[PDB]
Amino acid sequence: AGPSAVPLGTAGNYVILASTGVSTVPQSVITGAVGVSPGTAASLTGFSLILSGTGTFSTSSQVTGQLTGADYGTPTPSILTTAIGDMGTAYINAATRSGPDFLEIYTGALGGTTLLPGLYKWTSSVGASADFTISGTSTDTWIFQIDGTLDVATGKQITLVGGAQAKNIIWVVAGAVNIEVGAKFEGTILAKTAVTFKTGSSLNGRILAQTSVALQSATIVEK
Repeated sequence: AGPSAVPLGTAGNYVILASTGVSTVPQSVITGAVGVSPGTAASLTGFSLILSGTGTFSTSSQVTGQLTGADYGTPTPSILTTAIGDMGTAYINAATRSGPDFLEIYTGALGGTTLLPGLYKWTSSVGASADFTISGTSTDTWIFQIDGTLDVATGKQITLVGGAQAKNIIWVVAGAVNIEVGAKFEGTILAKTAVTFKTGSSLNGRILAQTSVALQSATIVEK
């Protein structure tokens, strides 16, 4: 049940892919690859990067995985350019889905709700002032199309139930994404505007941002 999956292409090789930068207030705990392009590795800030012996990637205590930027040795820049293209394609693919199952549901106020599989569209902002739930099987899918901002209030969380998997959840969001202190989020975020995960928040998912990503001691686990 739910919409056909959104193709991520090689953007699905990254836990965080950005264009203008990724910052961290230490200590974030990120599992998966972190890439930026056309930003250079100088736009990866707060990571205390160690350049690899091949000059093609770097490492950080904050990342289990490789970091890459547009100024690393070949073939890294070409790989990143392709991934950025794939992110842009994924955003358009997700954003242009039609025939929503749910339109303006809850006026975008998701606290206390359970979200069944489907395509959702809001012309408003969307957020959660209380914990909420995503419920479906291991093969069901969700696409959440948000024209406004997306936010989760401090300390609040999304829980997956029923078998639902974060890899099968997409948020495609035009406005800023703000995940407050200690909140916990799930799914792949396709963002056009800045994405911020504030102190001690977490994501089981992926961040594919066309501008910047700002982390504050966040736990970001690739799904």
